[PDB]
Amino acid sequence: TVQRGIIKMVLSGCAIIVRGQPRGGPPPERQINLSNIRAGNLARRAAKDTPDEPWAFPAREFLRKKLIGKEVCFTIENKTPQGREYGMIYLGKDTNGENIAESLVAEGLATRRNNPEQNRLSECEEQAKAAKKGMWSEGNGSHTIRDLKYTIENPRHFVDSHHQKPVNAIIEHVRDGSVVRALLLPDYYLVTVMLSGIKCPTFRTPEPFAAEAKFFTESRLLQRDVQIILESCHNQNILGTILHPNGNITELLLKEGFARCVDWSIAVYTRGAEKLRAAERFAKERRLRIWRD
Ligand SMILES: COc1ccc(Cl)cc1S(=O)(=O)Nc1cccn2nc(C)nc12
Repeated sequence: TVQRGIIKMVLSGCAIIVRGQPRGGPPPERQINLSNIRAGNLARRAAKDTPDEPWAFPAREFLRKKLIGKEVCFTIENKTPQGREYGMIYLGKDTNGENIAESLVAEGLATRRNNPEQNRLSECEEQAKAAKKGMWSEGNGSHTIRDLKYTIENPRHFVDSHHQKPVNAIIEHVRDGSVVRALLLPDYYLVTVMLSGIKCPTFRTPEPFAAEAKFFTESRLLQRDVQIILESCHNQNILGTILHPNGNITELLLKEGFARCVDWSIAVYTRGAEKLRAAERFAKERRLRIWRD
C-alpha cells in the first residue's frame, strides 16, 4: 500500500521521521525504520556519554543532505510488538524511484541485516565493498567519530572568540519557535541557541501559538545547514541569530505574528534592532495571531 509524505528528519541508524500535511493541529508523524539494513547509532547520553559508532554520522549526513524537505513515498513491511514500523522509502512519487536503502549500502554507509529487492541490496553491497567506500575502507573508521561536546567550557570567551563571524551549523531539534538545539561545526558542540531579541510562546499545557510557532520554525530549519551569529549567552544557552538563504527566521516569526520583541536580549541582535521592532509593528497593526483581539 504505497503511502506518501515529506521527510521531517533522519535519526540515529537512519530510521527516518516522515510527516504529512496538517489538518487542524500539527502534521501526523511516522517513524520508519529502514527494512533489511543496519546503520550505526549516533552519539548519546544517559548514565554516561557514549560516542558515535564508526560511520553513523556520515550515514545520517548522507540521507540528510539528500532527503530533508523532499517528498518521498514509503511502504510498511511489518509492525513489531515494541511499537515500531519497518519499511522502505523511495525518494520520489512511486515505489520504483530511488530506494534510499540502496543509496546507503552502495556508499558503504550501511549493511544488510532470495528475491529481487534482496538481490538489489546485494549488488549495492558488493559494489561498495569492491570500490572501498565507507565502512569497507582500509581502517577502523575512527575519523568518523565526532568529538562531540555537550557543553561549552567558557561560554563568554567562546562567543567573544568568533567575533560575530557566522559559524556553520546544523539545527538538530526545535524546543519552541525561538529556541533550537544547534550542532556547531567543525568543533561538534551540541548546544542550545535562543534567537536574539525575541520570544515565541512556550510549552509547559502550552501557551497560545506555541505549537504553531514551533512548527513554523521547525519545518523551515530542522536538519538544515545554517550559519549562526553567536551574539551573547544566557547561562549554558547561546543568544544568536540564524542565517539561511531563504530568509531571517527571527525577522519572519515577528512579521508573521508568532513572536514578541523582548527588551533585554534585543541589545545583542547584530543584524539591526530597527528591523525586529518594525516586523512586530507589522504584525501588531495587522491583528495577526498573537495580536488578535
Ligand atoms: C527552508 O525555508 C526557509 C528557511 C528559513 C526561513 Cl527564515 C524561511 C524559509 S521558507 O522559504 O520556507 N519560508 C518563507 C520565506 C520567506 C517569507 N515567508 N513567509 C512565509 C509565511 N514563509 C516564508
